[PDB]
Amino acid sequence: ATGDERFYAEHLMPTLQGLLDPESAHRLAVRFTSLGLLPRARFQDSDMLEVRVLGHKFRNPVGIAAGFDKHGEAVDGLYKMGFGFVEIGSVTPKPQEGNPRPRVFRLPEDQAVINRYGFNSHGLSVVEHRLRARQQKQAKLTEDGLPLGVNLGKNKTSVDAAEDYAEGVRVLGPLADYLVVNVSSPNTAGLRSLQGKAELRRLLTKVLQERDGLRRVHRPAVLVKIAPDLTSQDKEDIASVVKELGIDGLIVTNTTVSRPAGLQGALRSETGGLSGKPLRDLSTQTIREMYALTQGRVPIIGVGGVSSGQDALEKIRAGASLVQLYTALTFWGPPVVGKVKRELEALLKEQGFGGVTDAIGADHRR
Ligand SMILES: CC(F)(F)COc1cccc(-c2c(F)c(F)c(NC(=O)c3c(O)nn4ccccc34)c(F)c2F)c1
Ligand SMILES: Cc1cc2nc3c(=O)[nH]c(=O)nc-3n(C[C@H](O)[C@H](O)[C@H](O)COP(=O)(O)O)c2cc1C
Ligand SMILES: O=C(O)c1cc(=O)[nH]c(=O)[nH]1
Repeated sequence: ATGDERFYAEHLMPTLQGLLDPESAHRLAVRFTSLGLLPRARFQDSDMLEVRVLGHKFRNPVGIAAGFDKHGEAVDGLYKMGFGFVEIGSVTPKPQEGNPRPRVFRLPEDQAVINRYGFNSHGLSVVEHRLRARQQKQAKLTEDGLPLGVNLGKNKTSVDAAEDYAEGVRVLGPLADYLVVNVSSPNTAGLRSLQGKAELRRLLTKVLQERDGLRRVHRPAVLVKIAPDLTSQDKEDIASVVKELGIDGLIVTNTTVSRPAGLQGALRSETGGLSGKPLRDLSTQTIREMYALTQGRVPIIGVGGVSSGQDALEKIRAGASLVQLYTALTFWGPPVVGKVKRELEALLKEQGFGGVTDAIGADHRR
């Protein structure tokens, strides 16, 4: 536990949260990061943390989830933070404003956040030109094991969900190492209910067909991102379509519209998606079903309440080849990346794993 770690957690972070509403704090976090105002990442990634999945090297499995850098403004500062991969978005075809403020709320007693941004996005065009300005720098980064994922969404007013997702595949597909069809946002009318078996099958057919129309070196992988609120019927059906259509992987899982017993924050009854520790195990259990339903054959990026190596390692052993975090960064600050990696590596060694790859799905073999 470094000096940066304890300093950012016990002093810097609680002071910023004391002066700043969460949306303001988010906006500043992005600026600082875009400018590279960040502490030294004194963790040097080891060979044990290397993962080869989705036709790519990841030099560590700890990524920043979608929603932090919605518009592509701080990608390089996030690699410098120490993440092994970066996912930007959600991006919607047309620019849109999102929900009226206030739309973000802290539950500090729960290590939790509730948000209803409602897909505030600069739009495909602005993000496309943003990413084009660094497209070749990113080609090198990918080669070095730091890939880039782009998360796609649809417009509030949009009439045909699949045409929104196809536009995104066409415009930002050539710039991404993987694309994410986000059919799980709680904050858009109709979006989570983008799994009507044959509905989801039709949407994902048009996405994969669009993706295959791109030139070989600009063909990303395509993932689906699902909610932790799914019935057992829904998960069985998602598993079925994913294997039928050859979907390249699953991101598990977006925030929850549930409110687990025991939440203590005053703001717990705010409308929106809950993230952080109340999501952790509900997240880990969805990795676990999805892995089993797909016979461990569909890569999974696990996400939900990860703030430590134990949290990351439980998700990997439950099926994840990669993990993401977001909420933990808003309490710990940048040092949380090095902290999770350092702890992940130590646990891998004590539990007898040769590396991350040996531990993927390990719980399903005990
Ligand atoms: C030189 C230096 F010392 F300044 C280096 O400091 C840094 C460097 C880099 C980043 C940060 C930084 C920060 F300033 C923050 F305000 C936040 N807070 C939030 O993002 C936040 C929150 O609070 N609620 N919330 C709810 C929803 C979404 C986001 C958030 C943060 F996550 C940060 F990572 C600080
Ligand atoms: C403020 C905020 C904004 C988010 N925006 C998006 C988004 O645009 N697209 C998406 O797929 N997930 C979004 N998420 C969900 C996260 O990507 C993630 O799935 C879940 O919050 C992360 O688990 P964790 O925050 O507990 O680490 C957002 C989450 C928060 C807290
Ligand atoms: O933009 C949002 O409000 C949003 C999107 C999403 O996928 N998840 C979330 O928690 N919020």
